[PDB]
Amino acid sequence: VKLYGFWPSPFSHRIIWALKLKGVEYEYIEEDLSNKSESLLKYNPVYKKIPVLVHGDKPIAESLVILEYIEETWPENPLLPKDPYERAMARFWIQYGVDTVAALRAFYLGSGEELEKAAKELSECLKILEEQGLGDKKFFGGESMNLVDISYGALGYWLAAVEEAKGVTVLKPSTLPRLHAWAKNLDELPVVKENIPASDKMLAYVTAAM
Repeated sequence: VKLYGFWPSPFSHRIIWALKLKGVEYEYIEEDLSNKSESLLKYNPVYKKIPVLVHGDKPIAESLVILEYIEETWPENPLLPKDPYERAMARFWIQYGVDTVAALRAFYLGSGEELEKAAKELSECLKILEEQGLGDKKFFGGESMNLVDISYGALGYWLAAVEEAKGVTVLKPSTLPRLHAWAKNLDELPVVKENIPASDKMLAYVTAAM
């Protein structure tokens, strides 16, 4: 198993978390986004981007597709539930992750005017997720992490970096106590903590990219 990634992308970190939750050994390959390898390009010709998981020289691209492949190829320690309805709820909230990413980007690129508005719409996006998806559960997976937890993990370390850069906090305990407690707990889990960039280094990159 090989994984073509980029050190600060949460789309790469998702796969790292899932592989470590499965206990799968793999070779990591840092990609230079501006100077893409021939390998990556060969493997992901449609999109030409990371992450790409390569399993016996067969490539899987797109983070969400990779996670489902990992869950089916290594069913031990299931990261999706048993029940089709429950599996469908998991997939629904992962889908909803597409609206969250878009709300996250607006925030990320906002600056005055649009920023203030981007933050409020991110907050609204987040409150729906907290109140209808997470609910009172410890994790989206219930008592342990599932693929929805992996998909939204960026709401801890990565959004915190962006909030500090922006000088605006959206995910705050007072307006989103359940989701904030969830993101704080996840971010302290060793499988997450040992597999994200250092906060200082993460902030610096977000800054540059801004």
